[PDB]
Amino acid sequence: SIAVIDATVFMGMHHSDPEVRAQSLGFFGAFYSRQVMMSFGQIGICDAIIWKKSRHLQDVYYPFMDVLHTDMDIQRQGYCNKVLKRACLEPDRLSVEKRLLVAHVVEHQLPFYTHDDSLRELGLLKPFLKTFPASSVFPENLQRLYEQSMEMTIGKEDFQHV
Amino acid sequence: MAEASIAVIDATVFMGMHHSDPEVRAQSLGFFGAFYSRQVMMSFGQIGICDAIIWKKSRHLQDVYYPFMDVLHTDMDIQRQGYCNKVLKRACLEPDWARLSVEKRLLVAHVVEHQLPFYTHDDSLRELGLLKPFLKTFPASASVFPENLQRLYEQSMEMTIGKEDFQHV
Repeated sequence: SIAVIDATVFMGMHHSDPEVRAQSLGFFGAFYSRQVMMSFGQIGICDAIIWKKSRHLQDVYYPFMDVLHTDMDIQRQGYCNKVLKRACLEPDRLSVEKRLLVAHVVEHQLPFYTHDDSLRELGLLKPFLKTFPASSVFPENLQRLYEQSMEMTIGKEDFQHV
Repeated sequence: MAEASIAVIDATVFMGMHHSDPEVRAQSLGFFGAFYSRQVMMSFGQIGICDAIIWKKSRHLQDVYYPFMDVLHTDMDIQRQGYCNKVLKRACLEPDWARLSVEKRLLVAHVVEHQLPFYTHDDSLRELGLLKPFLKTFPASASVFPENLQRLYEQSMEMTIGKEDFQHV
């Protein structure tokens, strides 16, 4: 079953917390040769965070994000009807994107990776939450791009206000 | 400045700026020319659809395209947000949108719930009776950007978008 990630995993590669960054980088080192799913919404959240940064920071960061999405088999899709119906029957607290994301993970019983504390606490998600696998983690040129992009820093405040 | 009737666009309007059809392209450019200094709303999902389309293009085409998109999103006040709980509930209850994707259902629910002016090239949306009271005529068709962004746009025009690019995504 294909692994699901959200924007906190993707942007976590640039987190100011070294442990969060190590976890995100460990996931991508282990899954770069494999398949991963991100929703359209999770992709937009990433951009909405980045487009508020300086022109210089966007310029050094996006080449890394772009080559990663191109060279890695990241499956970018929307939610299906069954998932929408499940989200509306949920009782809650959580934004709409998060409810759809939870619905998608549960409906398809997919392994799920996330740094989002508001999702890691959810009993409904704990049978699908996976432990993050455990430096130089990409093919070399992507690694060069990542290094240049590390000027860009991501923190918990980025996700609160997007 | 915040507007009560903020204009809502979708990916077909944004990507329409690079449509292979010159007519569609002139209309989309006409839109961004008219709204460059105003508020416009795009959902996280519509933003993701634009990227999903582009990341299937060649490395070279992405590289000449994205500088235009990123500078536009930076310098224009495009309001990037998710949907609210009332919009989700409406998208589930609407029993006659089973033919549309989840994202389309949410987007139409957003427009209808908040009664917003909606711009789209998506024929599957323009026939929805509930949507017709909110569909807007595109401003007069189009150089519409400041000089630097204009140059980025012309470099980006090596990248062409097709009607079919919105089918696969």
